[PDB]
Order: sequence, then structure tokens, then C-alpha cells
Amino acid sequence: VGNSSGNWHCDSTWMGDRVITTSTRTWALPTYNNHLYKQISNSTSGGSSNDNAYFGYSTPWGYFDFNRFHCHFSPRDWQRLINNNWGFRPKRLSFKLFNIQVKEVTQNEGTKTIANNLTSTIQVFTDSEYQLPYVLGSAHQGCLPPFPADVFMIPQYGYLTLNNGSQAVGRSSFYCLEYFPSQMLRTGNNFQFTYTFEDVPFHSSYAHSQSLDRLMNPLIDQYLYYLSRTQTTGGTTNTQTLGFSQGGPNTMANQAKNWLPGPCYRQQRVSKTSADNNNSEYSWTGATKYHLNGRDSLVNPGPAMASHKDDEEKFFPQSGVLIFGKQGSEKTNVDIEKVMITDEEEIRTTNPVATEQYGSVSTNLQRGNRQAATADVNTQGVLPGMVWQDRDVYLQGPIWAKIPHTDGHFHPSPLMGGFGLKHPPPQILIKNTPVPADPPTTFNQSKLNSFITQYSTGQVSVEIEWELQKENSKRWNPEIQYTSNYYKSTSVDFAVNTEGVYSEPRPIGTRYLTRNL
Amino acid sequence: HSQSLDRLMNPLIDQYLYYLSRTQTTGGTTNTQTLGFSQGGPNTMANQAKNWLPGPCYRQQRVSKTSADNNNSEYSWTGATKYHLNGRDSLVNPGPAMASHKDDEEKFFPQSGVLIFGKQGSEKTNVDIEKVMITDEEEIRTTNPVATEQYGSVSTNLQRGNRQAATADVNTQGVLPGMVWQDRDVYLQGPIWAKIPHTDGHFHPSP
Amino acid sequence: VGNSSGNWHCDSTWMGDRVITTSTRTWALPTYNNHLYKQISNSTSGGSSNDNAYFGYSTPWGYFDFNRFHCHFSPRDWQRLINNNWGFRPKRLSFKLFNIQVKEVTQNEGTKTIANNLTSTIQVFTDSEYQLPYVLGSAHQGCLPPFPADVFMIPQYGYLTLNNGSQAVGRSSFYCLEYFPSQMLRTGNNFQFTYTFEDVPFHSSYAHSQSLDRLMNPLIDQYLYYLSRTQTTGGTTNTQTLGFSQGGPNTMANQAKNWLPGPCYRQQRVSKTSADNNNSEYSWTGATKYHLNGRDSLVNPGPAMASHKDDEEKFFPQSGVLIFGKQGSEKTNVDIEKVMITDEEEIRTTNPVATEQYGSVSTNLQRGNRQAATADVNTQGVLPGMVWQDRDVYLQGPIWAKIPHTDGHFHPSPLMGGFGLKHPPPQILIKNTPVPADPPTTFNQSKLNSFITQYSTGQVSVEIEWELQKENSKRWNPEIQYTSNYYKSTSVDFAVNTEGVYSEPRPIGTRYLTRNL
Ligand SMILES: O=S(=O)(O)OC[C@H]1O[C@@](COS(=O)(=O)O)(O[C@H]2O[C@H](COS(=O)(=O)O)[C@@H](OS(=O)(=O)O)[C@H](OS(=O)(=O)O)[C@H]2OS(=O)(=O)O)[C@@H](OS(=O)(=O)O)[C@@H]1OS(=O)(=O)O
Ligand SMILES: O=S(=O)(O)OC[C@H]1O[C@@](COS(=O)(=O)O)(O[C@H]2O[C@H](COS(=O)(=O)O)[C@@H](OS(=O)(=O)O)[C@H](OS(=O)(=O)O)[C@H]2OS(=O)(=O)O)[C@@H](OS(=O)(=O)O)[C@@H]1OS(=O)(=O)O
Ligand SMILES: O=S(=O)(O)OC[C@H]1O[C@@](COS(=O)(=O)O)(O[C@H]2O[C@H](COS(=O)(=O)O)[C@@H](OS(=O)(=O)O)[C@H](OS(=O)(=O)O)[C@H]2OS(=O)(=O)O)[C@@H](OS(=O)(=O)O)[C@@H]1OS(=O)(=O)O
Ligand SMILES: [Mg+2]
Ligand SMILES: [Mg+2]
Ligand SMILES: [Mg+2]
Repeated sequence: VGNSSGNWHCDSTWMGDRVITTSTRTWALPTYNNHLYKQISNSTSGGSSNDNAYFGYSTPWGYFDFNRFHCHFSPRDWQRLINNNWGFRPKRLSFKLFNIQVKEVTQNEGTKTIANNLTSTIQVFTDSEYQLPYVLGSAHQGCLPPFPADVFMIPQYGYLTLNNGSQAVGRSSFYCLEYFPSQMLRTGNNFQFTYTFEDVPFHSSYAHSQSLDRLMNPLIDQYLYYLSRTQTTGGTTNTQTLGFSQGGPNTMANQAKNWLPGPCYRQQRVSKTSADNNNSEYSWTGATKYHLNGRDSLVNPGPAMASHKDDEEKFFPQSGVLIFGKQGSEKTNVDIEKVMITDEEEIRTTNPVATEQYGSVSTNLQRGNRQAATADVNTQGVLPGMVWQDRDVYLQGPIWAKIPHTDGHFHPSPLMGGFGLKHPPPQILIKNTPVPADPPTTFNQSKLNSFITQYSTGQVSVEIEWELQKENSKRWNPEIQYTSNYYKSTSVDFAVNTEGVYSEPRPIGTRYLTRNL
Repeated sequence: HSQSLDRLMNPLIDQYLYYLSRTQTTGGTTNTQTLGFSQGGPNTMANQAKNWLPGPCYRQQRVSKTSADNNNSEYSWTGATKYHLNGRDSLVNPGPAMASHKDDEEKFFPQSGVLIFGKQGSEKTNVDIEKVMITDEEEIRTTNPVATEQYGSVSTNLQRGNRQAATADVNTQGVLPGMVWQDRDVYLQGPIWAKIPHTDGHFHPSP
Repeated sequence: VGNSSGNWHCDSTWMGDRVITTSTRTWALPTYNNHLYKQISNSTSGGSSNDNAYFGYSTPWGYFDFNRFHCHFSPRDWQRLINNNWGFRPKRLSFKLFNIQVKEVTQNEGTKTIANNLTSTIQVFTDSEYQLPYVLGSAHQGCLPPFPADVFMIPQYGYLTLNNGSQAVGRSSFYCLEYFPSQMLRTGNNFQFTYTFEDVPFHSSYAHSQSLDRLMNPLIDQYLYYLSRTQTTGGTTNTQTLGFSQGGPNTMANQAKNWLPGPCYRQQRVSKTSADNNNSEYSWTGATKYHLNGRDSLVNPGPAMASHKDDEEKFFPQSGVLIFGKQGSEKTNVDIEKVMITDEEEIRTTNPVATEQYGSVSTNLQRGNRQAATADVNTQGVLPGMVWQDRDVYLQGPIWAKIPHTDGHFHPSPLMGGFGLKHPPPQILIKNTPVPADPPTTFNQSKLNSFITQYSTGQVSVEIEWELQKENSKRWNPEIQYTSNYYKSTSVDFAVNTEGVYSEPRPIGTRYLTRNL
């Protein structure tokens, strides 16, 4: 009461191989469902079939949504990191929330007054054992303000279990966090905790110099031969002969390679222009999707892929990449004018193009009587001899994810890009102390529903330590860097419009530094 | 498991991420080629964004426990799921890495997908379903798809303003990063452990 | 004020042979009778005769009602305990109440406002010497919320003494707790105390494998004989002969046994269906009851008994077992549709059936001239050679009871099932500090009646340590366990309906593990 909790510590630092940063901001915490649980299943769906089936509840508590970058780093520093280091990973993390302030609110005749009620308190905790359904990683909105000065509110919390559409199987668990320890905290009382990561391969934040098809010297040839002559073009009697050749400095396509492009999944090629697209609603039909327990659904935000080939800016995977609406986007049918679609013209070195075919294989077995068939191959699996690179980062997006604690997993690198962990940073959940309004003078068997509408605020602290690998390359020529366009514009990039409301001009990736393959 | 791949995300919220929910413009009879987009609708959670993916799969032949539900042809060795090796073509089970069936499909089960255990007192051949104890896999319908079921659907070529947008079906599949599953169960009325082939190339040598 | 009192500690743990659990919840404390005592006798009865006579008072104070299980344990854990251990008992207990908040309330023109009055305080204590009428054990309602998230109010307190109906004997004591020490506690000031149990036989939480009648081997016989031939069926002259036999593997009923079924009391057999019951109001008349000082009354919730015999689901003792209305039950005449009657088809091994006769004995003395009489025996007493098992637990019910400090007691095992103690955990009583409203400017001889309507809240902590005995049996076959039905239902069991209000689908017992008799 007569003392503050903690100063405002929010900056960045570059000690070299490490880079510590934190973000101090403020929030607000409103009551929910009037401190009451709920059962939210497809009974509240109103339309969908065994496709959008969901069976869960709504806890009166709330959680934190800071799993992004543009909310942890500033624009410039991001630039700083990107244009300088090849790879990075998170090392340490901390959390502090303090300077809490509870304010009850009376509503006498539409004339409401907001007073302060320090007598109240709050309860919050962390799920270390990961017994609660990990929610983040789903990249729900309502993240920490990608901006510092602006404050926000913490989103309520709700989860889902196994369900048979409008109903649920017995194997549908049920949870209630109020069955856990919670740092009961009153105003004046601060709160902090500590977390640490584990080893994870640094997100390869770099672009390659060569390609799989072109990693071999040109001046030489391959002492190895190949079938370059099925028939004999010795006239009109092109019989069945067997001519062979070697690594032609010109026939480098027919040459010999030792590696192979990563796995793939065929997507539907759409375009940024309108007239280039057919005239049929295939958004949910001609789309690439999978099937699960009848509950058929999309197979993205992604796959492990690259958007398109050279000079195909117009076309992009239908559901292959990410989509980020500029500041001020509604919930539906907004136009391309608002969003910032993610171009993947960067991985066209290792990963194929989803909108594109993948390969072509033998259909049966050619012979002197029956013709030689050549089948096409759009979809594929993985095999030894395949190498690729997962999705990029896009600070205007997720930062890390949650690995499903199961037995069978493979290269658990996220499909929304980022980092995966078998033991990820916990989930932070909070609620306002249930202040029972005026109780009946005489006894009653039932429970209390009456309360006092109240909420609180405070400062969110998060120290994220970081690891990095800087470019040590001898690339003689000036590689490419990322920089705000050096010309004169009306509203500076990442600047605050004359109304304080600022946005991001464009999305940003990492694969910039030309790292030799 | 308590949840599913498709439903591991909160419902109360949405995804600040958008997706292609409007190929054409239902603005009348002139449904041109437009580009409407949406976000993680608490209702459109199917079209929502997910980060993981169902384990690998292999299409099986869906049979049934009842008789009249099965066609009338001997496909036990023909319409069956099998592989090929040095001409020595053979079945591809007792199994694959899979789940038997979807919800309320007790009647149907993979033809050769799961295990079969005859109750005490079973001869060597043609015994009936009355004796054996077929293994129901209505448990992994959370991570692993259904062998008797299709797996996915992918783009066939490349739609365009003149040529229609094709959508090919995908029964068989391979593995990729972003896939997670769970091998077969135990069944104490069955094997306890196995033997890994001492070779060089092996992967998730789970039996 | 500038500090909270104690975190929210409420979970379960299984260290093995012990299991500690606690429940953190919140409550509310309203004033009562305006801080005034009362004399409640059959003067406020309005109807009843020397049958429902009561002479007591109403203290302005309140007490705690947490003597149940479903309010101390969660559903799953209960399952955990039951399906795993044969027997258990309580070992240690603690209590903490804090984060108090007093809120006065003004009422200006129907326009009331609830402010905070930290200046106030509260007074609460514990009765160790057991000088106050033990109230719990009577299983009054208003228990701790069998649920965690929901908060409640503490029930007022009132007791009763010896009375002659509408009046009371001089031997009718009088009590006033305000004549005891009370931890005067102001907000910000926490409160805690400590308690420990004493030795008590673990509630035999198990079902038997055999029966009294069938605990003997079948392959053999008994070298002992018995009277199996009164007359001689040697024709039409069935004289008086004396044939004898031994333990026939078929005549095992006539065989020899060494033990005997526990005591009994005849109940009225009713049924769950309607047409099976006669058409007469015997609810209070044809009922099993006792007599005391003219004050005739029922003889239950129970006796020491088993509900019914095999396949008699329809019939159950009229007043023999317990009754628990599902969530949302009024006070009277509700139907069977709401309650959850307790089936006792479990003790049909040791304890007879109350609705059933008990035995049959000789009436006089048969002889060659006078016929042999055989009287029936419905009611019984106890004798050496009798063994039984008291009532079950039913977590949707009481947890322990209070033994009457007297001289003559026997197998003080509760009739409402549970545990009995000669020195049970104390009773917790609280009240709000009497805040005398505006006193007259000039003097007055009389006392002050004017006050300020106010109340408070806080968190109830209760650490209950537990002892257990796990199944070590070599029962080759899979014994039976308790589990939620593995099918698909609309509303999951013990789940929160889509309105937060959750209930219990069915009652639960312990005698599950097949323990060899
Ligand atoms: O054994 S394989 O089926 O894999 O094929 C190699 C040999 O099979 C043939 C003929 O079959 S045989 O009975 O095994 O000797 O298969 C090819 O032709 C058969 C029928 O043809 S034939 O005219 O009698 O020779 C067709 O089918 S089937 O045998 O699988 O039922 C196949 O063709 S088709 O595309 O359906 O028209 C074809 O085999 S396959 O489908 O490609 O596997 C002979 O094939 S051949 O080389 O094309 O002539 C092979 O034997 S051969 O006599 O040495 O040619
Ligand atoms: O290069 S691709 O084959 O991958 O396709 C894109 C462009 O190829 C076309 C035409 O070919 S071109 O000679 O490369 O310019 O392919 C599409 O049409 C060709 C023949 O068509 S056309 O009427 O002359 O335009 C067909 O085959 S082939 O070129 O592969 O031999 C294909 O269609 S079909 O399904 O067999 O009928 C079709 O290509 S594909 O099979 O889908 O790959 C043009 O295609 S188009 O966009 O559909 O018109 C593309 O060039 S374009 O002139 O810009 O359209
Ligand atoms: O001593 S007992 O009463 O316990 O019984 C055994 C002997 O008593 C009798 C006769 O009584 S005596 O005066 O003690 O000798 O009792 C039985 O008969 C008497 C009267 O009967 S009798 O015809 O004169 O023999 C009845 O009553 S009473 O004596 O108790 O007043 C009893 O019967 S009844 O059910 O009321 O009809 C009956 O005795 S009891 O009630 O069963 O106890 C003789 O009884 S007998 O064996 O049935 O004949 C016994 O003496 S005996 O002469 O050896 O038979
Ligand atoms: Mg063939
Ligand atoms: Mg083609
Ligand atoms: Mg007599």
C-alpha cells in the first residue's frame, strides 16, 4: 500500500553471443461468467457437422497470450538480430506481475462510480506438470500488445476434450484449476517466478547460396554414366539401343546428385490477382485437407513447404502459408488489401513448391510391345537422402509451440514455424477473488451468485535470454540485408499514425544472410 | 488422450491468423474471383489453424462384423492390402501404424489391420467370428487416422480462370515433420516384446 | 492491509501409505438475529406434540459444516482411494481462515452501496473441552461446497436441551459462547490452529468373498451329526425315531457353522415402483420406530443392516438407508426421480436384511401329544458368535461423527456410517464484531440495538492426512472396480452442466475390492 512493487524494466541488450530482452507493459483483469464454469460443446455451435465438433468448458479464469515476437522485441532490434546472426534460440525466461489494483464498481441509476478495493486479492499459478490442455501454440489472438505504451485485457480460458460431435465420450476428462496451488496475492504484494528452456536446434535463420540441383562443379564431369539413349537415332530404324553419357557441363540436370528435396504435400495454386483464379468456390472443397475420425479438416496453416517458384509472385499456396491482417481487420471476408500474405520465395533451394507437382515415376514396366508409362507424383512421404528447412519466423507471428506428449513424434519442428519443446514454458492463469455480494440475513442452503463487478491491473515483466550465431562467412560480395526503404514516405514504417495507433508495414523473415548451403 | 489434434485449441478465442474462406464472391449471380479472408472462428474451428499433424497411414479394406454388410466376393487375398518383395508378394499386417475405425463404427474394422485371438478351443482354419476376439481400436481415434478410411485430399493440378480446380484424394501416405502418433496397444493375450533386425536403416523400431 | 495472508493450497497427494489432501474455498459471514440470542422451543413449533418437542436457543454466532467427503475429496481421487485400498482412517487435520474482508452496507432510499470497513474485526474460537452441544454429526446441510469454485455462507448456530415439550426442566442448561476465549482477528490478520485424531479401526472398505453360510469346504463332510429325522418315513406308521446325518455336500444348509449373523431390527419393505406398495399412509405409522420419554420417534436413518436380498432392487428398507437428492431438490414430497437412494446389495454376506425376517425359534416344548410349535423372529439382540460390518461411507454423505460422552457405550460405530471419537475434532464458531451504530448524544440506561449491516469473507483451509491399507490379495481373477461408464453421454458425470451448476450422477460406496472374508 505504502510501497510500489518493481520498477519498469523493459529494454534490450547485446552482450555478444547472448541477447537479453524483456517487455514491461500493463494489463487489466475482468471477471468472467460471474466466476462460473460452463459446458461449451457443439450445442453452442449452431451449424457445423462432425467437421467443427468441439466439447469443452469455460473456466472463469484467464491466461496469458505473449507467444509472439513483435510483442517481445522492438522492430529495430529484430532487424538487428536478423541482419547479423545466422541462428538463434531462447535460453532463459522470467516472469513478474505486480502493482496490482482492484477496483470495485457500483452502478447506481446508470450513474456508475469506480472506487478502489485494496481489501480484495487475486490468485494465480503456473502449470509445470503440464496437466492442463496446453492452449497457446494455437496462436490465438489477444497477444501482448505488439506495442509497449498500449495496455490490454487478458482473454478468458476454455478448453476442449474428445467428443462425438454434440456429445462427449466418457474418456472426456474434466478440469478445474481451482484444484491447484495459487499464489494468493493481495495488492502491494508482488509476484514472480522463474523458467528455463532446454536444448533445441537454432532456427536456421539463413538463406542458402546454392541448390540441390546445383551443388556440383561445372568445369568437370562425372566419371559416372547414365542412360541417355533409349533408342538409336541412327535414322528411321530407331531400334532399342543403349547409349550412355557422363556429367555433361550442359547436361547437369541429367547429372548425378547425392541428396534429395525434403518431403512434400500438393497444395492448390491460387493467385493474388482475381482474373487468374477459376470461378468456383473451392475454398473448402478444392482445398488440401486431411481426415480424422470423420472430422475432416484443413491441413495447414501449413505443411513443410516453399510457396512458389521463380517470378510467380501472383500465385501462392491456397492454405500453405500464413496470413496477417494489417492493423484494423474485421473477422471475415476482408480483402487482400488488408492482410499481409507471407511470400516464401526463399526456400526454393531445398523445399519444393506445394502448389507445384513434386516428381514423376514409372507407372508399370515398359517393354518392346507395350509402351513405357510415366506417372506423375504430387504427394510424397519422406526417405533417407532428404533434407529441408522448416517454416520461417515472422515476428508478426508465433514464437514457439507445444510438443504433444506422446510416443511417436518426428522432427517435432512446428508447422507454424518456431520452436517445439517436450517441456515448454508453462501457462499462466489468473482470476479475480470472488467477492460475494451482500449475503442473505437468514440462512440459505443454496450457494452464492451475487458478487461485485471488479477488476485489476498491473505490470507484466518477462526476461527472455537469447543465444545466437553470427555470420562468419567470407562472402566477398555484399550479401543482402533488410532495411526500411530509404526514400520519403507519408507515414514512417512501424511509426504511429497521427492517432497513436501504429501498425506494421510488412512482415519479416530471417533467411536473409547468404549462408553457403 | 483427453483431446484431439483437431481440437487442442481454445474455443473462446480466435486466431489472429487468417485463411482463404472466399474463392468467389457470393455477391449475386456474378460470383467473380475475389479474395475474402477470415480468422479462427469459434465455429469454423475446422478451418482453423493447427500446428501438428496425424501420424503416417496406409489404406486398409473396411470389412464388417455382420455378414450382409460385406460385398459378395473373395477378396480375402485379393482385395487385401499387401506389399511386394522380390516377387514374393505378401500381406502387410497383422498391422500398420493405425487406429481401427471412427466413432460408432463397431461393425467395421480393418480387414487385416488389427489382431485376432481365438477363444479357448479354436481349430486351425475357417473358424467363425463366434470364437475369436477381434481387437477394437476405437481408442486412438485421437492421433492416428483410420486405415479403413481415406487419409486426406490434395490438389490435383493447378486451377485457373479457364480450367477447373481439381481435388485429388489421398488414401496412402508417408511420414513428415509435424506428425505424431502412438503405436499399437499391448493386449496381454498377445506378444510382449519383439526383436529388432540388426541392420543400418531403421526408424522408430516400435513393433 | 498491504499484505495477503496465505496462498491457495488445495490439492491431493499419495505418498503411499498416507494421503494428504486439503480444500481451499471461500465463504461469507452474515450477521444474525442482529447479534441477539433467542429461546427456541416448541413455542415456535406450531403443531407437533411430545414427539417433535425441542427447547433451545439461537446464538447470533455461526459454525462450520465440512463434515462430508465430496466436499473434502474430488471425485477422481475418491475413485483412486476406493479402487485401490481396503481400509483407511484419518490421521491429522489443520485449519486456516484468512484474507478476511469486512464490508459495511448503507441503504439510502433503496439505493444501497457496499463499501469496505477494514476497521472492523471478527472473533472466532474452538471448543476443545467439548462443553458445547456437539452439533455436527447430525449431518445438517449447508456443508462445504462439494465443489471448489463455488462459495457459500456459514449457517447460524442453535442448540437444544432437555425439555418437557413446550417447557423446560431446571436441568435445562444454558450456554453463551461469548464466555469463551476468541481469537480476536482483524483483516490482514490470519488465523490457524491444529488438530490430531486418535486411533480408530479403519472403516472396512471392502466386500467379502464368501458368506457365513458358505465358508466351509464342499468336498468334505462334517464328522459331526445332526437331527435330520424326527419321524420314521418307514411307511404310514411314521413313529418318533431318531435318524442322524453329517455335513452333506448337499445338505450344507443343515450343516454345522461356528459363527452367526450380526444383530438386527425389522424394517418395513417398500419398493421403488408404485403399484407394489399397499395403499395406506404408514410413512409415520407402519414405520419402525422407538420410544423415549413419551417422545416417540423413528429409529434411523438406520440400524446395523443390509438393504435387501438378491434381485430385490425394487424393495428397500423404508427408513433403513440414506437418501440424497440430486442437485436441485426442494424441502418436501419430492419424488424418487430426484433423490439417490442407497442400495445395500453389498453386505448380504454378513448382515441380514432389515426388510426381512431374521430367524425362527421354538415356541414352547413339542411332545407326543401336543404339536411342535415354531415361532418367528423379526427383532433381535446381540450375542457372542455374531460378526457384522457397519454402514458404508457414501462420500455424498457424512465423514465422521461424535460419540456421546457417557459411561455405557458399545461398538460406538456410527449408524450414519463413518467414524466415532471420544474426543472428536472441535467445532468452529464465528461471528461478526458488533458495530454499534450511532449512539444517542445524551445518556441512556438501556443497551444498544442499532448496528451496521456488515459481513466478511475468506479462505477455508483444511489439511486432512490419511491412512490406508491397499489390496494385497492374490485374487487371480480381475476383481470389480468402479468406473464412469465408458460410453458416450450428453452431460459427462460429475461434470458442470453448461451452467456451471454441477451435480453427482450417482452415490458411491467403498466395499468394492473383493477381500476374502
Ligand atoms: O507377372 S506380372 O503380372 O507382374 O507381369 C509380367 C508377366 O505377366 C504378364 C502376363 O502374365 S502371366 O500370366 O503372369 O504370364 O503380364 C502382362 O500381361 C498380363 C496378361 O498378359 S498376356 O498377354 O497374357 O501376357 C496383364 O495382367 S495380369 O497378368 O497381371 O493379370 C498385364 O497387363 S495389362 O496392363 O493389364 O494389360 C501385364 O502385366 S502387368 O500388369 O504389367 O504386371 C506379361 O507381361 S508382358 O511382359 O507385358 O507381356 C509377363 O509375362 S510374359 O509372358 O513374359 O510377357
Ligand atoms: O508449364 S506447365 O506445363 O507446367 O504449365 C503451365 C503452362 O503450360 C500450359 C501450356 O504450355 S506451354 O507450352 O508450356 O506454354 O500447360 C497447360 O496446357 C498445356 C497445353 O496447353 S495450351 O492450351 O497450349 O496452353 C497442357 O500440357 S503440357 O504443356 O504440359 O504438355 C496442360 O494441360 S492438360 O491438362 O494436359 O490439358 C496444361 O499444363 S499442366 O498439365 O497443367 O501442367 C499452360 O497452361 S494453362 O495455364 O492451363 O493454360 C501454361 O501456360 S500459359 O500459356 O501461360 O497458360
Ligand atoms: O411345568 S410346565 O408348566 O413348564 O410344563 C411341564 C408340565 O406342565 C404341564 C402340566 O402341569 S403341571 O401342573 O406342572 O404338572 O404343562 C402343560 O399343561 C399345563 C396343564 O396341563 S395338564 O393337562 O394338566 O398336563 C398347561 O399349563 S400350566 O401348567 O403352565 O398352567 C400348559 O399348556 S397350555 O399350552 O397352556 O395348554 C403346558 O405347559 S406349558 O405351557 O407348555 O409350559 C405338563 O405338560 S405337558 O407335557 O404338555 O403335558 C407337564 O407335566 S406332565 O404331566 O408331565 O405333562
Ligand atoms: Mg500389375
Ligand atoms: Mg503436367
Ligand atoms: Mg408356560
